[PDB]
Amino acid sequence: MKTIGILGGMGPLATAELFRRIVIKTPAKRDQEHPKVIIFNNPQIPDRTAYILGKGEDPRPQLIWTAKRLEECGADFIIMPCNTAHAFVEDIRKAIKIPIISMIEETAKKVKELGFKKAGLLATTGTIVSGVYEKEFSKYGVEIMTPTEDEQKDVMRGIYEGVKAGNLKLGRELLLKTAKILEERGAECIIAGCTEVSVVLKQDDLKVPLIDPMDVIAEVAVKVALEK
Amino acid sequence: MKTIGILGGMGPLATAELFRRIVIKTPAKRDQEHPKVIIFNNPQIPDRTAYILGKGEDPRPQLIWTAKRLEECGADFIIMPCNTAHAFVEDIRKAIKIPIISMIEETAKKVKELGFKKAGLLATTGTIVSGVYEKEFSKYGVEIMTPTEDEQKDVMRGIYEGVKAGNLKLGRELLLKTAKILEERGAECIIAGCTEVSVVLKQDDLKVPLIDPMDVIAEVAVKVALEK
Repeated sequence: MKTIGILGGMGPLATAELFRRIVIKTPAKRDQEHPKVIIFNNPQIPDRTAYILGKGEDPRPQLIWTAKRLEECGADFIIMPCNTAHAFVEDIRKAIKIPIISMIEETAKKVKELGFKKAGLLATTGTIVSGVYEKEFSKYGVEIMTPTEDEQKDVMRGIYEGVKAGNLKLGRELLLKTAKILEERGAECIIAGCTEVSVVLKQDDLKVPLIDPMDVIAEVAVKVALEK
Repeated sequence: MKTIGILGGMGPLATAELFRRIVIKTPAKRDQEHPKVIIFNNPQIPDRTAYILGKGEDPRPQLIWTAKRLEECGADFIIMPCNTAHAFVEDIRKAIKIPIISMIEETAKKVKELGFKKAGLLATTGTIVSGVYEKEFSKYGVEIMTPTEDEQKDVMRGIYEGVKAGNLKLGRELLLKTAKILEERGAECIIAGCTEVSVVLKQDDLKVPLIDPMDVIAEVAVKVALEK
């Protein structure tokens, strides 16, 4: 058995959703068969996007602090429910002894294993600018495709002012329209970069595989926790 | 600001749900305004009901061990997303230094504050046998009303063979029917003793207030974490 450590708070809601998915994706008939999970939800970690752009506070000190605390509290490995935070995965790795399993890298590995060569990405602008998906996917020979700047404004509006704001119709309209556009351009799979995307967008709305990075990391974490 | 500690794993899904509700009930303009939360999800704690009904080992030693680890990790106070575990709340409190806020007692306080004198309880048989709600509600002068033995079997079926199995139609059919029976017998409010109840039973379905203990403890935890 290995204890799953979750470095969260980026944001709180995404952290709670990752935890729920781990539980749902756990094969068990009784409580006692589920893996141990230690979550340190630290919302005070400075905004990742604001820093990426070059004007906000460095989020690495709090990120590293949280990683070290999880280790001290008993985690055997760490996962993070935040795309942009993975831009500092190497910084965090250098400060701790236990490993961090990357949600971005595991998704790239999965995409490669399924044979896809081109992937359409639906995510926040901060995520794209951070380049985390582009970096890891390229390492695995997979080409990333994103919407145009105008279309990206729609993705952002659909995710924030749409889903997150409680306006599902506006979110699904903006996000589904963009998903099919990427498919039209040759995307072999669609990457649901934010949980908000999986809410209003379902596999039944697309002709190509729909991949949710949070499901990928939750599945990897469960496997490692139960098989190691 | 105080760090909320959650002694979980009883069971994993309920722990994840308590966390989500804390986030949902937190007033904030940005992530950084949300309180820190440390969750020690330990599914290996011995079954509570089993010990209650006398066919299982004592869960206190490991409940206490988990609470101590949670305290060591950094929690300023502890809450537990499990009804039966509260049967041992005094044992846990005596063993640790930080406070434990009882979901059962805070619910009893809320019910009295709202002027109810009789409450219909929808929960597991184990919860009823433990008597935690009866003990606390009586302290605050509120009378508890539960289903008959046969109706209680329907409740257990609705929660387990229904909601937990993914069959919401069965879950709702059995739970709504029992809720209405309790209303007919004079229940001034319905206590949703399990998160499963809140999934298929909504306020609009009843002529009396639906009180969810998990929402109550979530609200208290947020208040205490951000107050004074």
